[PDB]
Amino acid sequence: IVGGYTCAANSIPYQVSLNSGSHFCGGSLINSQWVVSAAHCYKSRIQVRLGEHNIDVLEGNEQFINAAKIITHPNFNGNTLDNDIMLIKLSSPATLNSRVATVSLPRSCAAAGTECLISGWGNTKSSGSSYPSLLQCLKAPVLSDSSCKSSYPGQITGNMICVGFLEGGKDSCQGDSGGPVVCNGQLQGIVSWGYGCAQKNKPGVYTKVCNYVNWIQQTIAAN
Ligand SMILES: [Ca+2]
Repeated sequence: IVGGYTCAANSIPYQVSLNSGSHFCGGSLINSQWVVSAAHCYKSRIQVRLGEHNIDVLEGNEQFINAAKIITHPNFNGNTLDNDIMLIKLSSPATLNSRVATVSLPRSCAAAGTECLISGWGNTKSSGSSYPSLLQCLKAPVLSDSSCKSSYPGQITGNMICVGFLEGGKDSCQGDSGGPVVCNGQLQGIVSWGYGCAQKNKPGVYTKVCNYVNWIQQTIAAN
């Protein structure tokens, strides 16, 4: 997260870190047994870390739970990043409390201008790279589909939304991938891609979660 601020500890209690030795992607806890992330974060083995603030230090509220199922959208395309969505089923249920809590799927797609909260442990620099120990947060608005397409001609499918700022300076970045865009208590976006990070007229591009809620319920029901 570039241009954000350090979240208060455990104030984003649905945020998870995906770890395969080290942190590599984010995700969001949507029920006690299932995490939503990005298919481009897929690995064949993943440990989900819940209840994290400092990902480098044990603080007493962490839950480390292995992914028993790692399910990507069958028509994910690694080049266009269309259908950039993944579901993880935990090998045991997360224990829910004030520091580890679920976020709701969206009831409807978010309107342009809706204020969201994006979070993660990704790169905090618009040029070069620095990775934080403490979870970062960024308030940012959904941008219109027309603005998104103007910023990324030929690259925006119906399964993608832009969120952030055309001016530059505030965006998600590598390492935030798979993490949450939450607006009015609903997971509307998954950190997916962008041109660089926090560059002028290159806002972040996010998986449009409202298009996938039926796929999510069918996948849960089959697993
Ligand atoms: Ca920790």
